[PDB]
Amino acid sequence: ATVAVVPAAGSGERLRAGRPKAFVTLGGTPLLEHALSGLRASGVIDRIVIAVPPALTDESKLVFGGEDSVIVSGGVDRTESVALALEAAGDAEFVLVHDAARALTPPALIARVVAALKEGHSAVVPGLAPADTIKAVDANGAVLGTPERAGLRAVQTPQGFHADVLRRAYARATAGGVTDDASLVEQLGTPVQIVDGDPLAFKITTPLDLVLAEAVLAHHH
Amino acid sequence: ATVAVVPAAGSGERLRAGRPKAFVTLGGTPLLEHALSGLRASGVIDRIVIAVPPALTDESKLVFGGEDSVIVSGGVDRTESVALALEAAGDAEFVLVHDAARALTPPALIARVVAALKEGHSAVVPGLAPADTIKAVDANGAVLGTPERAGLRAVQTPQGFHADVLRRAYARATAGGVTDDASLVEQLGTPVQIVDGDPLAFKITTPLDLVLAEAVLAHHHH
Ligand SMILES: Nc1ccn([C@@H]2O[C@H](COP(=O)(O)OP(=O)(O)OP(=O)(O)O)[C@@H](O)[C@H]2O)c(=O)n1
Ligand SMILES: Nc1ccn([C@@H]2O[C@H](COP(=O)(O)OP(=O)(O)OP(=O)(O)O)[C@@H](O)[C@H]2O)c(=O)n1
Ligand SMILES: [Mg+2]
Ligand SMILES: [Mg+2]
Repeated sequence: ATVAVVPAAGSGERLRAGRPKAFVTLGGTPLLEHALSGLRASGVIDRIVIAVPPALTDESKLVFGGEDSVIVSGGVDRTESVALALEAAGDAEFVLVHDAARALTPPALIARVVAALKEGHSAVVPGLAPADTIKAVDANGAVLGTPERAGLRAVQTPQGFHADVLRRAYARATAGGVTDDASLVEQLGTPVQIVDGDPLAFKITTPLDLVLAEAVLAHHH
Repeated sequence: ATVAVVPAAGSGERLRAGRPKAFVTLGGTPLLEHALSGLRASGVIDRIVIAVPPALTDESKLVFGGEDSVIVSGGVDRTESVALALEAAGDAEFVLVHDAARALTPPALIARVVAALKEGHSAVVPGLAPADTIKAVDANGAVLGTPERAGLRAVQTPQGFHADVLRRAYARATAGGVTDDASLVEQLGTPVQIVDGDPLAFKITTPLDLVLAEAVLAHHHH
């Protein structure tokens, strides 16, 4: 079985809409509901735990809450929100951590991440070739190097894990700042396997990204 | 003089339109015309050299040829196209190499690149922190490491250079694979300075990208 943990507790500062980003609409439906729909449509998710902004917990339990759909208060940062949500994950052998902000993630991608876990990988992350050339820079913006593009991946969510591995990794988390779950698992020396991602699993962060997402939804309508 | 070189001689295989990408329309206008419009709006570009597929050289001179724009036949790959365009740049102080596919590149971004060159940087590239976490992977796609995202930039165009530095680099360029001009200059350890890019300067590559570009254009047109 697979449980999805959905961090949806951020304030959406960069989205500029005056409300937490999970509750901004896309085609008239909140981003959170899009993310939940993708998870349910994949057919491979047995349980969902959603971390929401703390003040909205009670209202969220009423709107989004249900038997296989558990609301928890989120934390100060994404790492804390995921840690809190893991307390409610239950006994599923696999955990997928999926940003509510990646609202148009295709159910296909979710299914592929679970399939790779079931195959035997302990940690599975979707990734794509970076669209732009990546350069390493120093603190003043001077280029230090241009890593080989073929060996880089821009990663997305859901990031999938054997549950025991993810719990171990989060039990070692310190201070936060990290918003990539795989990084915590890498610190245990657990192998992390990249699988093909999907350009539609982009993270909605700014008003431009929402314009883009509206365009995608309208084009696939 | 600041000269922009625009390689536009590619076939656009990944756009899957069956015709060269720079001539595919966006909002009723070829990507190339959008890119030229941005360069002109910046008010910092003196002239432009455009490399186009040899077949379309004559037509292109009629459509895009101008008092400030010269059309030349491009090459089999981007590197050759840039080299051929450099032949026609004249006595430039600065050369900016700009991908026509980044059709919605803001003029302020173009001006930032030129401004930094005038400050005395030999090589200047626009960039932003990557929107996604970047991982290094081995041949099987297993993670080798996660570089500090804050120390990475996803770079864009125009890439700006002191003309002599770029010309010396292009003299020893290898044909094929090389589509980041700064990388060529980096081979010698020439310093390259990042200036702020802009999410609008995305490279139109796929059918999806073009759908997105149409939507951006519509959004900003009131
Ligand atoms: N304290 C937090 C911060 C973030 N998130 C979640 O982590 C995902 C990725 O975060 P991000 O895209 O940064 O969203 P926000 O933090 O809401 O946006 P911003 O950083 O612009 O304020 C989002 O689904 C967000 O709701 C969370 O659950 N708890
Ligand atoms: N032989 C070539 C190949 C590419 N370019 C130019 O370089 C820019 C970036 O290249 P890319 O986005 O890869 O465009 P294409 O090569 O046309 O697309 P594809 O690789 O999908 O065929 C484009 O403006 C393109 O016209 C060029 O001048 N000469
Ligand atoms: Mg955030
Ligand atoms: Mg190409």
